[PDB]
Amino acid sequence: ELLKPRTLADLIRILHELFAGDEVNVEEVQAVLEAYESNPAEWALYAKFDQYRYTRNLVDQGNGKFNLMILCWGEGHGSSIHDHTDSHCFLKLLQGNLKETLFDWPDKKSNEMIKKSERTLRENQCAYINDSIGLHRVENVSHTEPAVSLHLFSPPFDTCHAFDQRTGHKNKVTMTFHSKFGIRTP
Ligand SMILES: N[C@@H](CCS)C(=O)O
Ligand SMILES: [Fe+3]
Repeated sequence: ELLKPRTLADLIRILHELFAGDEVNVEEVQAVLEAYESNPAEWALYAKFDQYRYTRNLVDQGNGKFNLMILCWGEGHGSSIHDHTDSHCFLKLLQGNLKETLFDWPDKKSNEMIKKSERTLRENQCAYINDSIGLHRVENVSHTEPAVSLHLFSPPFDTCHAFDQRTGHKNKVTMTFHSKFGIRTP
């Protein structure tokens, strides 16, 4: 029985319930993530920016089955084209806008990766992806507004691949946390 999260803290408790079992109900998780109305005061602690690239800020370690983090995107900051390591990825906008560009898994042959589609995620919207769906790139294309997003991954993962848009070639990346629980972690 899914209720509206009243606050970020509330959202986290609900996520522990949802992941209390071995199976994820994706539409339910996406629904509750969406239902949370972004309140900048609730997550300001986690919203730590870097001048040159986007940052990953851990919010909750989950119950072994997931974790939850906040990503902060300066003007013009974006990601690589990437996968999600056989895990669920949920992404919700907390501030600003992000452009999400979808790509298919590349064939063996070296080829331009052509955009399958793109969309603009606006404040409070929650997107979902997993490897069965495809790959994506996420970008703050604004010249004037920073962006902030909330990401839920299940199971947790700290590695993934980046794909070269010219060739489809992948490289394994290890991701780092800019902060954990509000604390900068160099
Ligand atoms: N999964 C990547 C990009 C956002 S979905 C990350 O953790 O930085
Ligand atoms: Fe992603």
